[PDB]
Amino acid sequence: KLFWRAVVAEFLATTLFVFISIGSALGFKYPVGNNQTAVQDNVKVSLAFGLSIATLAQSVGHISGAHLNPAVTLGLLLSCQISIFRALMYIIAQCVGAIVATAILSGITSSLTGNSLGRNDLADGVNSGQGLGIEIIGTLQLVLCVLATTDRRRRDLGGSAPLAIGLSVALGHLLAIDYTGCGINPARSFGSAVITHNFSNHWIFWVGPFIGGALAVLIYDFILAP
Amino acid sequence: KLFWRAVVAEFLATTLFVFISIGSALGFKYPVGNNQTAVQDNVKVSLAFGLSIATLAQSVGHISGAHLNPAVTLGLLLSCQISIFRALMYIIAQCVGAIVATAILSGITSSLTGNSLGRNDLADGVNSGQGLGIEIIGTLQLVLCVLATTDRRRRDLGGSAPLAIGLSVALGHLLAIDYTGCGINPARSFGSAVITHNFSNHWIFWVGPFIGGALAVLIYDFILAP
Amino acid sequence: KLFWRAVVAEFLATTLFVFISIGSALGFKYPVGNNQTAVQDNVKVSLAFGLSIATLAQSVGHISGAHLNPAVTLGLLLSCQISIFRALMYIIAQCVGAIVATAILSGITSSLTGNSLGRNDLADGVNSGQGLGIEIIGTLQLVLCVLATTDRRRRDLGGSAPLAIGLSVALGHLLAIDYTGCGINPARSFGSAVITHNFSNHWIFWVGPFIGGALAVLIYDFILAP
Amino acid sequence: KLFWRAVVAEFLATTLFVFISIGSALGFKYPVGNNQTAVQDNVKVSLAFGLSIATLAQSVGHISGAHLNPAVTLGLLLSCQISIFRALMYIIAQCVGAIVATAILSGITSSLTGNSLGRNDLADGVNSGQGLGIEIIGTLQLVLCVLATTDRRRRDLGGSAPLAIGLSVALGHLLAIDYTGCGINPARSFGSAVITHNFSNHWIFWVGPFIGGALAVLIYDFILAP
Repeated sequence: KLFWRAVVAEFLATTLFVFISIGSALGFKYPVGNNQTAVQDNVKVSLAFGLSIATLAQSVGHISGAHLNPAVTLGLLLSCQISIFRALMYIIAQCVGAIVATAILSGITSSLTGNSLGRNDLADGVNSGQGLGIEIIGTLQLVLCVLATTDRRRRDLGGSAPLAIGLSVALGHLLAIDYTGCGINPARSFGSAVITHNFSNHWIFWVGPFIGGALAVLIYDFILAP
Repeated sequence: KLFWRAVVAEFLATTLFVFISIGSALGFKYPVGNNQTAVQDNVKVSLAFGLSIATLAQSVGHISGAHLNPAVTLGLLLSCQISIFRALMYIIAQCVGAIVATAILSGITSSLTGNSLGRNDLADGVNSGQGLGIEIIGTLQLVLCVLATTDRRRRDLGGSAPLAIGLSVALGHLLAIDYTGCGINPARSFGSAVITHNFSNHWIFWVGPFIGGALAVLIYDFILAP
Repeated sequence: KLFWRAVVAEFLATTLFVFISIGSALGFKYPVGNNQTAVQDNVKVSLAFGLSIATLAQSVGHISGAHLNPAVTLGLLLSCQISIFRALMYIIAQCVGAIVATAILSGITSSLTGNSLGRNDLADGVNSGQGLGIEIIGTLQLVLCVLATTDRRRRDLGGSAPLAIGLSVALGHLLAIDYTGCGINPARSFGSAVITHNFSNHWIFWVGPFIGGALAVLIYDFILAP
Repeated sequence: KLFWRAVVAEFLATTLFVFISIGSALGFKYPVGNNQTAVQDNVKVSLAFGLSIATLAQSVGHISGAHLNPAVTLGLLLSCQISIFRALMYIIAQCVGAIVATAILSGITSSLTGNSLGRNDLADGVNSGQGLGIEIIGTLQLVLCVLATTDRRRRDLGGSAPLAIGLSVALGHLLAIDYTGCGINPARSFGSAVITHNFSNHWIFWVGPFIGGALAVLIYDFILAP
């Protein structure tokens, strides 16, 4: 029964997550153009995405669904069994949540209109192929810490891990951000794209996190043999 | 006897809280107009409100009154008994403290006068109905974490929760802020309004936190049955 | 023997502390005038003073001298005995350290010269009597948390308190800063003044922290009877 | 067998570290000149280097190789035996990693070209001999905390230390930064220099950390006798 509140636990959560995130960012560009946000001061933006996850993680399901992206899950699968690993649901959740996440935004935020957007949070690029690697190295540590944190002992009473992970993820963004918006999570993309998505990129983004996370568990496995 | 230092514990605290908060914010707009604060760099502002609560929470009453807003309390009530739940006092406290909080400000801060104010920290709006939801989603996690943190085990010797909660609350603000100033707390409103409060808003603000927190404990209850 | 490394432990530490602090701040105003620092972005400045203390506290003497200001110490005295409480040394230390702290600065930092200074970090004021209270409310929580943290259990293996206290102190600054530079510590003043100190203020600053801390332990005592 | 994944553990890690670090920094100066980054808002930059290490440390080898610089290691040696202390490898690692770290950068980041660089992250200087001391005082606490944290008890289940150390190191940067870029680590230098390194400085930088760390363990030893 749990596996189901579990999904919703994330269906919901993730939504809340991406809304805030997309909240603050857009939060900053808005009253009449040229005053503070000609081009918004990046860390707070990082902070929003950053801190967010750790809170939302400290609250939701614990040993089970807490996270909010596909890369983490597979990193997990990687072992001997898919007999119970129907984590593919988690992804569809993480995806559907994102859409009512971006959707609920346009609803309120509906006057943000110069050559108006609330833009593809990511694949925009005044770059070419560089965009690719950057994110793939970042999730590498995220997934890394995500599993590190887990080895012997499970969930908190001192709450370090979540605070940890959250700010860890934050790191991704400080950097992730400029070149092509923050990319450590699949869901974050669809929601943005749902309007007009022009880059073959935002998903070369996905395979990225996977692969970043691919060598991530591969390098975390040989660390010392399970 | 405790229930009473308890109230004062918060009467006082909260006051200290909102003063700092209103301190820094106003802190930034002031020497002669056009120099740094044409429109103040938002996160530190978030930081003040943000960090503040966690300190003030780590210090005051522990199992009992530590918090500083009405939404948290009801989230608590929600169970089977008001036989001892005269938490309505806590609210009047949280309200009275706020007034000597804003009051003590005008006393010192008394030269901040262009078309001078120390403004309705919140309901200002270059928006319409959007303002409503935004805050209602934010307190959702605050109250969420506030109760999550509490389930089995009570108060700290490793002090995570408070540090947690504080920065959690901080999240609310990073975002909460731009559209219509930070709104996760009833008290924060009166104190600001005490001068000239023009919006039917700042309290549609209250019912908001409640309702955000309303579905908040409702969703935290079905999480797994008490 | 310990009481002595203890003092030096702080003699030294505090020095290191105030140097960094005075480091970053001055750090920001310097290459040729009008480019980034017309008037330096305040939180990092807060961060330096802020984070600093928590590190330096996590490292130095533990049950004993860790702190770096006079207000904390007296808050401590307040009990029944000065038979062993010759904490007045600690102050002279905290004072002497500050001078080689500011001194060692002028040595390196020696080209920072427009109408050049590395100014009275604090009492400057485009204000009058407001400056007074502001800091007195801030140390109130610092001292508060400083003692809260201590009640039943002593020093860390999970290291929360220091991280706590540090960022707690940080709070003071975010706000403390603008009106008249950050004021939660006696030492910080002398070192700055050692050159040309014009305000009857910077020490009405001292009596402030004391008194802030005075009612601080008085309110922390009645909290629940020792 | 461990001593070897150990080195790679750092060979790799450190690389990841310096890339992000050099990532964000460069991250900020780039789209067409005069828009936000005329001269980049320093703390986030601090954050990247800052938070980074704590994550990467929370994930890699634990009792053993976690760190990412030469100063920490010797501080360690300092005791009675080099029979097993072939930590000189660690340095060559920390050095080689840095080069594929800066290298992999130029590969992606390859359009950042005004009078283009991705500059000597450090020894630049509109100063003379001041540059020298500044960093030597900073690592003093880093190494300090690095060893403090270690005394009686080893590695985390509450994860404080790493979070600690990371932000501790962050402190170095907030300040370290302006005068001559952040300097608390040997590796960080080579990678930058690998192109065109003009200062006798960046290594007077090394002897610095050592010596900062030299008196660092000397002062941490007399603290209380091993």
